[PDB]
Amino acid sequence: DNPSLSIDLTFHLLRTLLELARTQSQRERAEQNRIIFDSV
Repeated sequence: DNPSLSIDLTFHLLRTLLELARTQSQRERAEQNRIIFDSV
């Protein structure tokens, strides 16, 4: 079957690209909240 050698790294690295963005967003939404709150 497919060893997914190139997929593992890609699927792993691509995961980080979104995982990091999602996590960042997670705080972003809260940060932007205070950022905007203190600058409405």
